[PDB]
Amino acid sequence: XXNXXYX
Ligand SMILES: *[C@@H]1O[C@H](CO)[C@@H](O)[C@H](O)[C@H]1O[C@H]1C[C@](C)(N)[C@H](O)[C@H](C)O1
Ligand SMILES: [Zn+2]
Repeated sequence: XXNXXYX
C-alpha cells in the first residue's frame, strides 16, 4: 500500500 485510511 503506502496511502493510509481508515475506511
Ligand atoms: C499509521 O500511520 C501513522 C503515521 O505514520 C502512524 O503514526 C501509525 O502508528 C500507523 O498505524 C499503524 C498501526 C495500524 C493502524 N494497526 C496499521 O497497521 C497501520 C498501517 O500502521
Ligand atoms: Zn496495507
